[PDB]
Amino acid sequence: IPTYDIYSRLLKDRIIMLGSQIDDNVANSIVSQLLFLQAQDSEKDIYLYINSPGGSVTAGFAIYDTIQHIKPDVQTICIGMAASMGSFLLAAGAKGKRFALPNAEVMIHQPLGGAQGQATEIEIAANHILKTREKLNRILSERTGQSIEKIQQDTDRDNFLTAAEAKEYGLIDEVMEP
Amino acid sequence: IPTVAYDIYSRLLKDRIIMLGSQIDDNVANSIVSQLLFLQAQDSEKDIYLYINSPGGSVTAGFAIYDTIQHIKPDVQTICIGMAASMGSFLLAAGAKGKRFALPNAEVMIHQPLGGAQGQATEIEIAANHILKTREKLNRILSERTGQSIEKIQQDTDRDNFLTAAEAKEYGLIDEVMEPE
Amino acid sequence: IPTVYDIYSRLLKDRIIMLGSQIDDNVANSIVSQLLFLQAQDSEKDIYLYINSPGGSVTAGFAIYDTIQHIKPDVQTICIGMAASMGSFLLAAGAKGKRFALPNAEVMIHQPLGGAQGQATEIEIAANHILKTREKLNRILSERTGQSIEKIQQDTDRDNFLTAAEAKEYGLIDEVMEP
Amino acid sequence: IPTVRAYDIYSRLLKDRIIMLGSQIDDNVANSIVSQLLFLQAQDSEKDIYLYINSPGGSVTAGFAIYDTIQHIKPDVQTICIGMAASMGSFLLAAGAKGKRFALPNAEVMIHQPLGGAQGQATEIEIAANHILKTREKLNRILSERTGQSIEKIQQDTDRDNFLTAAEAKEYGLIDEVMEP
Amino acid sequence: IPTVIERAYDIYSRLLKDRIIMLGSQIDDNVANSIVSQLLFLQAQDSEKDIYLYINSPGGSVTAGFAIYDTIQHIKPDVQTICIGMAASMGSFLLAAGAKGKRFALPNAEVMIHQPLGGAQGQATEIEIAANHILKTREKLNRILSERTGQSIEKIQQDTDRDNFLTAAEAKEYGLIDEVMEPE
Amino acid sequence: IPTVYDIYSRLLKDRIIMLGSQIDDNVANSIVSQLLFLQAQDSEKDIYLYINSPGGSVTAGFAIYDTIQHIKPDVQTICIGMAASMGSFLLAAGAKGKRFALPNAEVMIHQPLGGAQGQATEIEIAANHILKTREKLNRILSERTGQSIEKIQQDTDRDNFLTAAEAKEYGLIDEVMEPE
Amino acid sequence: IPTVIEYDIYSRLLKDRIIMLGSQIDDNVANSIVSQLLFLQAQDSEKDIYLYINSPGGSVTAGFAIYDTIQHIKPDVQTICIGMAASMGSFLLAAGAKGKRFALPNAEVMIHQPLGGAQGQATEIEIAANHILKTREKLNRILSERTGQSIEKIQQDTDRDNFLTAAEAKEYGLIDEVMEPE
Amino acid sequence: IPTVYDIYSRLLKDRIIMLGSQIDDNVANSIVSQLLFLQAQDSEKDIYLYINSPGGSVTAGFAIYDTIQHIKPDVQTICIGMAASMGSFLLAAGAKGKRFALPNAEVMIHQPLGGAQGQATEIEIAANHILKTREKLNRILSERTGQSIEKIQQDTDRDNFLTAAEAKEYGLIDEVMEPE
Amino acid sequence: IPTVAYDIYSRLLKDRIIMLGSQIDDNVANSIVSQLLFLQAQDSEKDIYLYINSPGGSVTAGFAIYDTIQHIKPDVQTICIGMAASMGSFLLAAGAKGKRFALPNAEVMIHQPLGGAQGQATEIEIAANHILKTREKLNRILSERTGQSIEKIQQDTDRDNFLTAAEAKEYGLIDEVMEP
Amino acid sequence: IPTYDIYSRLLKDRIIMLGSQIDDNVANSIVSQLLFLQAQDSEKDIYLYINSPGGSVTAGFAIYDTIQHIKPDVQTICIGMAASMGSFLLAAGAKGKRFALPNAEVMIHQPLGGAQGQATEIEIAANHILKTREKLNRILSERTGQSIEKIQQDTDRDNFLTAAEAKEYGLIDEVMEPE
Amino acid sequence: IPTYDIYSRLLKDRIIMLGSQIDDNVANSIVSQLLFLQAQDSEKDIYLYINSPGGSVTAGFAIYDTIQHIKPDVQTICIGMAASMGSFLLAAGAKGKRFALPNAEVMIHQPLGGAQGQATEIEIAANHILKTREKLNRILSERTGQSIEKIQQDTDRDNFLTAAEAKEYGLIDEVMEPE
Repeated sequence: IPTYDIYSRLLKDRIIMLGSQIDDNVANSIVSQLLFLQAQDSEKDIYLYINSPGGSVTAGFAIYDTIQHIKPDVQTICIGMAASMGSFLLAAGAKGKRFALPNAEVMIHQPLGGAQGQATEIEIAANHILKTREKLNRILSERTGQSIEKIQQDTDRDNFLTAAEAKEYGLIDEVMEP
Repeated sequence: IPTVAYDIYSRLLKDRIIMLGSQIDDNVANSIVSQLLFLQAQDSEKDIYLYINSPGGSVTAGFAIYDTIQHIKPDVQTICIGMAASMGSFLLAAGAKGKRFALPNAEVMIHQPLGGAQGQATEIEIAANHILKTREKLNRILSERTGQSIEKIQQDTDRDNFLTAAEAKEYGLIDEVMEPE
Repeated sequence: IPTVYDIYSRLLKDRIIMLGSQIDDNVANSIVSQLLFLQAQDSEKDIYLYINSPGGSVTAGFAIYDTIQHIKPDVQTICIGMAASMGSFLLAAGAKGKRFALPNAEVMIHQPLGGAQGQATEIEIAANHILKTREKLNRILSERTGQSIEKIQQDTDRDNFLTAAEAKEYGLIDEVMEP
Repeated sequence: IPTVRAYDIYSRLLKDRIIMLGSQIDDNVANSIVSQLLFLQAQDSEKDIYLYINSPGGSVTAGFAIYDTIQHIKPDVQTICIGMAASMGSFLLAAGAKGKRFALPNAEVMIHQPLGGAQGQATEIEIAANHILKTREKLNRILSERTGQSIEKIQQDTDRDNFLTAAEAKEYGLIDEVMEP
Repeated sequence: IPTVIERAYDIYSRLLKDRIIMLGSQIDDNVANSIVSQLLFLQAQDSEKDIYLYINSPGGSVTAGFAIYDTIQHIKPDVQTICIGMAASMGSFLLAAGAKGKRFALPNAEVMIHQPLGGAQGQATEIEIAANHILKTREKLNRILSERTGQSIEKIQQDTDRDNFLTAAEAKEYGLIDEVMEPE
Repeated sequence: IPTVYDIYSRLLKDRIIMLGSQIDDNVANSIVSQLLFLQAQDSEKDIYLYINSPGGSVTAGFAIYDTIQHIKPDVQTICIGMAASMGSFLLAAGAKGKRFALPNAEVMIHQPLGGAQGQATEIEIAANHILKTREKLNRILSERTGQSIEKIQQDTDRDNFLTAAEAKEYGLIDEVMEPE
Repeated sequence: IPTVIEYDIYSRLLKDRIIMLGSQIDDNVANSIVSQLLFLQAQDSEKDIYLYINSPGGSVTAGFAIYDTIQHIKPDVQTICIGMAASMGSFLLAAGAKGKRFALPNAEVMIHQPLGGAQGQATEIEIAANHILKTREKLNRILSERTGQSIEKIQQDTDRDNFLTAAEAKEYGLIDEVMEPE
Repeated sequence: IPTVYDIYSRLLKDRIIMLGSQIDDNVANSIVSQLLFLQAQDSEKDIYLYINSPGGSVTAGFAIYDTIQHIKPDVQTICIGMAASMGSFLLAAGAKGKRFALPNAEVMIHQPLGGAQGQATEIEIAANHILKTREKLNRILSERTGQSIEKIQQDTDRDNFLTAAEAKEYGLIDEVMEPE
Repeated sequence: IPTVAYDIYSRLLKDRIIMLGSQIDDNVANSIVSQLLFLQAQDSEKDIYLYINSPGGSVTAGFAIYDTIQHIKPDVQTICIGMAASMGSFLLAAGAKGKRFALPNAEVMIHQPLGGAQGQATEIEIAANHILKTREKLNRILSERTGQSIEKIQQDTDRDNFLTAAEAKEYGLIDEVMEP
Repeated sequence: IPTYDIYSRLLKDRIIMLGSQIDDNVANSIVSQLLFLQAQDSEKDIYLYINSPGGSVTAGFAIYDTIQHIKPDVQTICIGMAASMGSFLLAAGAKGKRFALPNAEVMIHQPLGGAQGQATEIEIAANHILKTREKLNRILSERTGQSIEKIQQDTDRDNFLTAAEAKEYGLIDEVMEPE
Repeated sequence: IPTYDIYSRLLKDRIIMLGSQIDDNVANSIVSQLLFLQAQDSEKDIYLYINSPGGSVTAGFAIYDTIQHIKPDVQTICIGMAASMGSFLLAAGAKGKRFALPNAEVMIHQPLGGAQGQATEIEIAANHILKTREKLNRILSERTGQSIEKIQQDTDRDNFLTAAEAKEYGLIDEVMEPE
């Protein structure tokens, strides 16, 4: 809120604040800031702070694919909480530049959804969310180094990790020390 | 509502007539099952008459009625008046062979089961496998009671399929269209 | 409500059935049960069906209609106040020569009402169903009034209100019950 | 509520050929009143029937169900207004046997034109507006026959809410006598 | 609620056998319908013995109250009125409607009198019609109240302009009741 | 709920009345009717009124109070669990010497509650009325407990919770009913 | 609803020692079932009781009120699953007298982990978690004893919603026989 | 939210339009206005339409579709995250050869949704209208993807989820945009 | 939403383009009429371009736009994108003859006006007469703007009548289907 | 909405847009614009466009009295609809300078209100709304040339007028034809 | 509200106002202001006023770690109330630079939460909040000098402390007396 606003002040330094649930509106803003920062400079790093409980998988992949597509490296810094799609985006930062503060929290679990209607419709919705989890686990495996079956068992239920445990798992590269 | 002391439905139950005239839930199934068991204890040989005017409802509650019909000794005649849809048409086809009826302007509708699921991907998969297996159980039995192939029933229940009384007889869901006496 | 049995059970003893509400499945179950009970009591004596109804479910009304046509006793229909939509259909369903309306009773006919939501294919199925239901209703109305099917179709396109006298002219009833 | 076999107070009055109309007029109320009228005629077509009226009015068609039944049955129906007879209630008050329409000294009688609603296309609103206009003319026509007032005066006096004392109601022709203690 | 052995009664039906009617709620058309029926029933059973109407009511519909009022005045038996707890608005009106000399209140019963309440919505003519009706309704109420209490019409008007709470003793002084029923 | 009649009608046959709810017009209408019926049955034998009430309408409670004072039979009052507000007032209304409370029963006294809305004169009328109602309640409470009016006034200024033993010393009851 | 000459339909069946459990299990339902069991034992402490079960489950403590009453009374209680016996309902199905536990051919049996909630301070959440974990262990231990399956197999088979046919329920040990048309 | 202009107006300055919400009349009004404006500034330079949409109004989508087909500049479509229903229709509406999706974007096609209530005649009119709308949608989709109408009809009978690679084989896009 | 400082609509208004992309109520009519009066004050000669994507709305609000279009000196071109239904199709037909357009997949729907009435019989009669005159006024003008007879307009508007852009030109509601 | 906003741009040309219900907030804004336009120039006319279903009578009189008080002539132009208090303000323009577009609608009726509480309070409220109606009819008579009795009978119910009928009635002076 | 706004003007003097519950939006703003002030000058002190009832633990740890990470000293000044995570952030200021006004209140207690679903899910949520409490108590022990067992005992229930008691406890360093 304070006055640019404080977030526009940080965007001038190539800092993007992801501090809410991930929906289409939030992803639209994040993607727009990433494309804008690349147009200003395709070389300088981008810093993405993440304090998010997660949200839409497709909105998160809109942010994910934009991070992977642009030329600048995107650093991810977890403050407070990165859960579900938020922890997925935390692990999506440039390798070697994924961070979490010492008391930040990281949670991974399988995606949530719903289905209602005829049996055939329920089957279509189930197949889709199973394919979405399979896509999420495959990418999570390549960016953390863990096996796919390891990701599958560790995300079957809510799995809370400290910043240090997230580094052990491969979700981040360094615990950003004071 | 009216009194005969009996209410009109208890008076008809004295004549071994059971009225199914609502959605099928656990409470309705309990009453129907209880009435079927009671009538068998009264006389295990005389026929039972099950009138059906139902838009359907719970599949498991409908199977409680189905299995009780198949288990008891008396033949259960089914008579469709107005509407037999979904589980209601399934119970209509469940009557004693040769004793399944529909009135000339009664309507019969068949379709695939309805349900819902929410939560983790694993939970949605479990619910989807269950409702898919429930549909296979319904189609297998429907195949046994109508003579149609399982693949034909699968195709005919993909969407809401409305049949007249005569079409229901052609399909094998009922045996006779009761003509005015 | 009053006790004599309640007033309706007392009239049922005289083979009188009161239809005085919207027609839904519960009402149809009671009417059908009372009709079947009266035939089992005596398959010869007439039954008297009073009708004061704004209509309701078409399938529930056909449960009553088909039961009237099936049982052996003649079913007289007497319209008091209002017989609209499925209510006027049941009024015309009484035994020919024994369908009545009181002088100030109102009879209304119109096409069926319904709804559809979802995919285009589902809307098509629902549209075909209600169109087939209307054709079935108009065909029966044609046989019981003597009017042509196209005449029934045109006269039910919108709400069509009839006096008791106009209902006799149309063929929906046979006689206006005079005092 | 009170109990007087076991009857409620209204069933006890019904044995004396007294019917209590003490609520708004809907299809359910009209069902009860009409059934009581038919019942009292079957028991005895000669003795008078006494209809007490305390009603704010209600459905016009439900009120005509009571009206036509009153006119059709053989016994005379006396109408006695207690408290209030408004709208369709005052119509039924005037429907009693001529010479046997009463109101208690502090009872109130209110007459006005019928109320309704319309929604949709212009043709649908025209149809609904036409229907309620025919209904008012039917009500005023009969009210003209039952009171001796002209149709034009009834139209003018019912354009809005018209409250009448018992004495004014007798002067107008809605009742025949003010029942004094 | 309770049942009394005899057939089977509820407590109010048992009291009705002794010609006792309990008015213990708001006055609406249903309550008035019940009271009137009990009064007519008791007169048919015996046209000479007194009827006892206990009143604990906050008031209610004025026209429903007059349905009870006119039936009291019309039947032959005397109707004694006994206020317990509260007789407010139409309730105090019906309390004053009992047979002269047979209107009572218990020592700590409360009596409240005020002008009638109502509402009006719509066009100016419609509000004028409703205003005239409730103004004439008050004059009718005040006219009868003057006749049954002995107070002048102008005094009734002034004493009912606002909520006027009276003790049982003050209600006897006012003329709303005849006697304060003391512990026998 | 259970049938023997229901359990309350069966106790009414033994002249026992159960007050186990908040006091409104319906409850008072029932209690008063039961009292009059029991007096008609026998004007000599005692009546037993069990009281487990959080209080309620003051006018409804006075309908019960005045009926108790008016009838010929003595009305014994027995507090089980809780007698608060108008309920403790009815507890103190029992026959002198025949007012009881069980050892762990609770008695609470406080000043009456109400509301007022509208013009200043209308608020003045409602305030005078509730002030006159409290003075009436405190006056009677003084006569039935022996405490002074000034003492009742301050002891009801706020919620005042009393044990069964304190209620007997205060004069609200005569005896703490010990296990027999 | 219907009335019978000689009752409502359920009271008439109760004279033949038949109890109908056809709703969710809460304290009111368990209160009624327990009362009917005690009444039938007082009528005759020897003859069998027939408990029909069509229930999606409900309160665990309410179900244990029914369970312990079954185990406590002298008569054998036969259980018949019609339609569906899920959660606490499938537990009570397995609670019938050994050899007298049945399911109709198309009846469904579902087993899963108990459900609950907790709100407040960390200690309050810890107390609630420990309690629901002991409750699950109590259910699984008893389920193991009445089916013959090992406890670890019960634990894995109840981790998620597990639907069984009548035939699979007999194979599992939850019932003894699939009741075929006589 | 952030200010640079706001982030979206700055991208519009580079001829970039953001469709990242449900499609209604207001969103279509905005997209159409931006398209006409970018053509007025320069009728030659390409326009880039990013699509992250669950779909929405069919008529609102056709307002966007017809404007794309009408203006002189080529409109490139880039699907990020999700293009479902009318959103996937607009994705296929880009200039041939310039329709893209990111590797993990999802594309969903299905038949249009609607409702109808009232008289049988009114339900018939609404059913015929939505059936005609589907036929119009399938014909255009056939022209833009190369699939037959019968194939479009069968593949949209229910929700049909496609990966970015599957969408390119289907003809909805031309290339899967790989990282630069 | 986007900024050009102008919003996207003010920038288009600078080029004499007015965007109608919502239901027609008094608020929208105020904006459109104000933009029409403003553009005439700017230049009474140059054409005005009114884009229409509207499901209809208030008839009197639409006549505020209609009469202002007919009154001002500049020609007002109407371009239907997506949907022109009810009062929206009325305003589409209200453009300068020869300059009324629709995009190829835009939809046009005509029907009779909708309304409601509640209260006394006389009040319902007043509302019925009023909406009947409004329909005749609409049909009279519609006949003049399309060349169809009023009896044909009456029968073609009895129910929802959906027209493609090409059918709308055949009917006389537009002059040209704007091709790419 | 469009960019000043479009109404402020018209306000510089002494054009005021009344296109909503008349409440205190709207009347406050209109009054402020009228006072502002007089301060800038007390001689040139002011143009008040009216598209309103009516609203508060006191809010409408705040606009009415300000129009009558300021020195510049206030022209009134009805577009779409001027109902109830809106048609009252339409008739309040400078004589000779009150207009309506050809298809604009004008509706007149009696004022609406409510009353609740004691009989005395209802009497006060009825007397007040009756005085408000006569005040409205008296002014309407002065501005239209119609008699007070004619206004009373013509406003007893909703009375809808075309633009031509409104000029005939005296509510406006000219039907503004397409120049 | 007053006009920069008053908070941006104070931010220009390196003053940050925390005067609400701590949720993600608040934490995001505080963290951004902290990073902004460090970029402005990594040496000059920062002043964090705290009047907060607490809130999200993860949101509070976002503020906590950012305070600990940046180079400038962050002074904390409690005005009114610092409860729950608010008292945690108060104790998080630079040693020697934690203050409370004389009538300010400090409250400490154990974390609050909820859990719903299967027993395993409830076990996971219980284990997580128990780890969160131990993490909070460990750091609180590190910043106050009290033992872990004492912190656990003193946070079992709501524990209200005066400003003087808070300094006694080690949560703050000085009670700021009026200058």
